[PDB]
Amino acid sequence: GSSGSSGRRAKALLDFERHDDDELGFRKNDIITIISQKDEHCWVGELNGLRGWFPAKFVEVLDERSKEYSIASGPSSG
Repeated sequence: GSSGSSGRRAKALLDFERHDDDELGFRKNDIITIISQKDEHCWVGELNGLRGWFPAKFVEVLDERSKEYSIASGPSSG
């Protein structure tokens, strides 16, 4: 249906209870949309209508491709 800007999403490997309001917590096996990756160590995603930093190591990156149309293969070795 609708369409717009698409970002990234990291899957939580374990439960992380944010200590500071700035820290973004999450439950084990939780999906969080990455908004601004402060750095290769500290990332900022979105969850429960919240936005805070968190250790990427605690979570895992996800690069999937759905509803793929614009891109496709055709003339392959013939």
